[PDB]
Amino acid sequence: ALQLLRDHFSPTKPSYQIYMEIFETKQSYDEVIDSFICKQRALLAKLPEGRHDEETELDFIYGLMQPKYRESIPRHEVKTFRELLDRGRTVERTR
Amino acid sequence: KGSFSNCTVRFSGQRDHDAVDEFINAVETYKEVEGISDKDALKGLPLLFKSIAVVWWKGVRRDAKTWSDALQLLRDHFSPTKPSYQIYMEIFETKQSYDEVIDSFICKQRALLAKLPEGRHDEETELDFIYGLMQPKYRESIPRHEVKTFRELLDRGRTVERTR
Amino acid sequence: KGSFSNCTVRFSGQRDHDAVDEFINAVETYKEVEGISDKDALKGLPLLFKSIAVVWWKGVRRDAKTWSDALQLLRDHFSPTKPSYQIYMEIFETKQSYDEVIDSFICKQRALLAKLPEGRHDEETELDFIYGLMQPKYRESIPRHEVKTFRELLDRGRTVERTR
Amino acid sequence: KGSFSNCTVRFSGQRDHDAVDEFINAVETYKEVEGISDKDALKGLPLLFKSIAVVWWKGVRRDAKTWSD
Repeated sequence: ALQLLRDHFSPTKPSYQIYMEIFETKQSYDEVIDSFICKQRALLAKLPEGRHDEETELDFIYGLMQPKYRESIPRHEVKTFRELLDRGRTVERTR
Repeated sequence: KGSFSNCTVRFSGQRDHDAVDEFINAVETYKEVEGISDKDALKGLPLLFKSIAVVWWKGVRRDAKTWSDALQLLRDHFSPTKPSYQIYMEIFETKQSYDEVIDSFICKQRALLAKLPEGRHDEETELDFIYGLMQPKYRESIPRHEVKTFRELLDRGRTVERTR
Repeated sequence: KGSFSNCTVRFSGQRDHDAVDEFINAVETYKEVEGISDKDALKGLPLLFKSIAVVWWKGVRRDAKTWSDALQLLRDHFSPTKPSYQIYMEIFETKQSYDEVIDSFICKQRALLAKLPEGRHDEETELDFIYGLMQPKYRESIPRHEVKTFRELLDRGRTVERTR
Repeated sequence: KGSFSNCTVRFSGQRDHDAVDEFINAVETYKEVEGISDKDALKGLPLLFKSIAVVWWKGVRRDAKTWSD
């Protein structure tokens, strides 16, 4: 009954809709990085598991961000997904 | 039995320090009052999150294995846990204005000062900052070194408030 | 080798803490270096005053009997030993303006923090009281909880100053 | 023959390389000419400061232990 409730309403939409959706919205200005990375991970977790390593997700998040963050955070500094938020919140607090 | 059925206090992630601090305080007092054990509280946690935050709990659930680390994560992801230096540069930030009741000012100052670490400031030290920031409607007739206890400031301020 | 013959440092009566403390420390240091006895040092004290203060010494000559009493009396009649709340209001009034060196700000603020009663503050809250008034030219790079002592703040301030 | 009694050259805090290097070289030269020991030279060092720098020496007194330091 739980699977029957899941099957009709949230139908596990295919891959190309998700891949076209993760690029249909950039990061608007004066928006905090926490809700952005939360919505991006929640939309990216619909993919088949085991199809993406840890390295491939980070490049997409970096490309998506506003130029408030890209000029002070360059690529190859961060590897794990937590250090991006760790180096973002300091620049946010400094403003 | 029964643990964390429902209550009025629910959390929604509104990015402000006051709401998250009141939520953490209310949950922390409810945990000691009702007698909910430590290991059983982690299972009944997503009954409170009915907001954008229930999407957030699906992402970072595996980082927490104890109640204390989960509470610290809920604090860390939403509230920047302001240090002492911003508090000290924010206390003298504003002064006292005209036509303001002294009790609201003293309540605001003590509520903004009680977030400091306990045991570093005794009773003599705190009085100096409040006396320095007093509106000169109060400082002309109430000088320093006449008051010792913290009640004496309010008890001598109410008479000057009544005298008008 | 003599006993207060002639020297450059004299005292006038300028009514400030810095000049009085400098004159007293220089005289106290000279007495220790040259090696003069306590009874011989008090006879040569009007050889240093040159101003209003010598008229002050023509009147209060019969109150001094030892060297320590005369030094404490000179500290008492001129240095007014300001209370605590004026100091705590004086620290938070003037922020660090742009284009000013770190070392002048740090030495002036340390000389202002020395006026409090001794033993009331540690080193950590001392640095926490000073970390809230610096320019954003220095606060963008070095964060809190990384600088533990009062020397490493200058050690990392001189690096950012050279970099520009 | 004495130990830093009084002299014309003093230091203020002018924040420049030339004045600081001149003052340090003149003091270092005077110590070598007059023949003063290293332990006796550090006790007489506040007899030369006359400015903001004496307030700087009232705070950082406990960091110095030798003459070279």
